[PDB]
Formats: sequence, structure tokens, C-alpha cells
Amino acid sequence: VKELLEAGVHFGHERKRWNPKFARYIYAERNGIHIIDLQKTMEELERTFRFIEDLAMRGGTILFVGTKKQAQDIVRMEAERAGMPYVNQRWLGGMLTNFKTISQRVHRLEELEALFASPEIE
RNA sequence: CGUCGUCAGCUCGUGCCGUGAGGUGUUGGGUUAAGUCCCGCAACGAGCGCAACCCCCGCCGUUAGUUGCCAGCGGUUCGG
Ligand SMILES: [Mg+2]
Ligand SMILES: [Mg+2]
Ligand SMILES: [Mg+2]
Ligand SMILES: [Mg+2]
Repeated sequence: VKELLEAGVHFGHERKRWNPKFARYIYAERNGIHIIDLQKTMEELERTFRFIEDLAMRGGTILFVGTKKQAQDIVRMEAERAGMPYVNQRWLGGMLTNFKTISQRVHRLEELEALFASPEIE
């Protein structure tokens, strides 16, 4: 089931504007583009989900992020459809790193979310 | 109290960069009388200033009538 899907049309990307480090994950250069080695891909997918799974079963929250348009929307989906936090817009600086302070706004959100429905609006 | 000048400015908390002094925020794009507002952005917010909150001339109105007026009829020694 896996292979086919990928082999379908989900591999090989950026061309000639790479990074040599990532040379361990790549099959060849067809007509220009770098054809990533899926064979290896798979192997990695494993260990990855292993981790995900070995975490999704222990009450752990994950944070997804994708600020690029050719991938915004979807990320918005898969997140709500899992209750896992996420970032689709401008990934503020110091979120994780200055959480306590960024949170301050989250609180300001409800601060208004509440004043939204109220007689003080009169 | 006077001056730069009512000029649009000066800073702070945290995060981040930097050996550090210090940066970033407050560089960039449009606009404005304005650090005014917007959109951008390793920044996210905030304070003192700006503005607004205050008084005046303005339009109109309600209450109140010893200023006022043949304004309406009025008597009037002829000046409300
Ligand atoms: Mg700082
Ligand atoms: Mg340091
Ligand atoms: Mg500093
Ligand atoms: Mg200001």
C-alpha cells in the first residue's frame, strides 16, 4: 500500500539548489531534478512514526507547522482533525522560546472572546 | 520658570543575535500634523509622549424670565 502511493507522485523535488548533507537521501538526478531514494525514505518513515506512535499512545501533544502556501490549508485540517496544536500563519518569533510571553496574547484573545458577547457592548 | 518644541520623539519587560560595548522591537512598503493608522518582520507586548477625555465661538432646541419689544390690542404727561 505504501510504496505505490509515494511512487505515485510524491518524491523527487528541488533541483541543483540542494545541500550536500542530504546526499544520503537521494537516488539520482533525472533531467535535472533530484530523485530522492524512496527505498530509504520508507525506512525513515518507520522510525519516525514509531516515535509518533510511541508518543501518541502516552498522552503527548504535538505541534505542527507549515507557513508555506503550497501546504498551508491542509496543515490547518490535519491538526483540528486531531486536536494537535499547529501554525498556519506567521510563526511568531520566540513562541516555544518565549511561550510564557506569547501566551500573554492567547489570554488576551479570550479577554476579548468574552467581551465579545456581553452587555458592555451597549 | 525659560529653551530645543507640541517638534515626534524617548524608553521599558521578555525572547533572540553579538566576546562584548550594543543590536532587534523602533530597519523595510503606503499614509498622516504625528512612533497616526496599516501591511510586512525574530520578534511578542507595554509605558511616557501624539490623539482623545476639558472649556470657548459656531447650527438648532428645552427650562427660566424686572435685559428685551406697537413684537399684538392697549391707556401714555408723547422716553419700554
Ligand atoms: Mg530586550
Ligand atoms: Mg548573550
Ligand atoms: Mg537592548
Ligand atoms: Mg505610540
